Amino acid sequence: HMHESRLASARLYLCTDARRERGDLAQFAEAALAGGVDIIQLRDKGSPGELRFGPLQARDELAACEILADAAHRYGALFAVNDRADIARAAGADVLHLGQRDLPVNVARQILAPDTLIGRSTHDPDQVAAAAAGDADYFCVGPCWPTPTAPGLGLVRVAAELDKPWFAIGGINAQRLPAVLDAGARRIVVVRAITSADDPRAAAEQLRSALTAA
Amino acid sequence: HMHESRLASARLYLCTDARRERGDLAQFAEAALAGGVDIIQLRDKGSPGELRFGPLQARDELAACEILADAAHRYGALFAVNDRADIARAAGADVLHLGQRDLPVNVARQILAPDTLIGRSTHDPDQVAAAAAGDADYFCVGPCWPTPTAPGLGLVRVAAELDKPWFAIGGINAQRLPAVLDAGARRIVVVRAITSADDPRAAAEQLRSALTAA
Repeated sequence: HMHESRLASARLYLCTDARRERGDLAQFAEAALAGGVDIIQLRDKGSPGELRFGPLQARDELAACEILADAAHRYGALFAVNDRADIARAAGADVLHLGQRDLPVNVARQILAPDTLIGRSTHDPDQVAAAAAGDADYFCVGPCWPTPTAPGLGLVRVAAELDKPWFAIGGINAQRLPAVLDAGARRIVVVRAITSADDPRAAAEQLRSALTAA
Repeated sequence: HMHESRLASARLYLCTDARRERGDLAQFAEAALAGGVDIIQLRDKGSPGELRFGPLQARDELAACEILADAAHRYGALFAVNDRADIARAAGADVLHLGQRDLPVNVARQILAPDTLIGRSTHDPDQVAAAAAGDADYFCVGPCWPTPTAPGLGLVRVAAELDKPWFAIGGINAQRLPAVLDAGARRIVVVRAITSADDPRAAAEQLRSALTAA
């Protein structure tokens, strides 16, 4: 109900790992949410923590979800969980984000409370089309910039010219944001731009200032 | 309904990774099930595949579940999925196995079809007690033998002297089985004993012969 409304206006999306190697998850989320983050997603896959201790177990993941879910709600933000529909339901997440290789949307809709929102990752023009017409509540478009693991801004353009909310994602930061807005994107998902900042709050405020400034 | 009955008599339990680096999952499961395996569980965590390609994504996991679920059912065996209640429901698994650090049982019982069975891993006398008295349909006891990641046979003994089915687990093979039976165990979960055998079928038949021979 209210989630669609909050999502509809969200412009700054953040994905963060559990930060198990730093132990400052709670404080880090405070800083970032106080900085303007509208939606925050727990996505530990490929994190330094996963590299040092291995994949996140459910118990620990639930613990991190409660921290993130509580902070998000105290700031009027949305809390999203990646791939696991069982964790999402146990944690009462506002959003379940499903990439192309994660659980099938229709399967997730069977487990999740009816009001939970679903997001999808898209990487080519066909997925973008399928997402815009699909069941999804929102979708991401990218990676805009290459990573050791890339559609580029051309796909952002395809999304801009087709009303479901969609976000631009992939190596986005302050310096590259002008190009992202140029390609027609009005919402963005960021990671390292805030995740590895010396001052998450400031980093976030800076990004949100440029965002609303369009 | 029928699952409790099949579980009640099961003596040979097998845990196998998706075998992504070998691509012989289907044939491997055939051999093992034709060899007497009563229950087969997909548990990819810490596998060579996870080390080379990373954690198993949901889509791929579901693909492996369908292979294993079909083979198990063709042989009258049970098919179990580890930790993910969402994957279990999507795959129609007969069993969801939950270790101590995985999803909470009560959470899983909310997602799973009512007839799905739940198993639990136990590692000390208190967990064994909690499992024997708990909601669980069965539980495992171990690791009996150390691994680079150990309760030993002393815990198997605690389980034997208290009726819920329980399995002995942890570095079990042909040579060590006599000790396991000595400690009072009547059911076992094996991994490498069959998983890395040159002839899974024969390896399995051999283990089941000693098992029933008690």
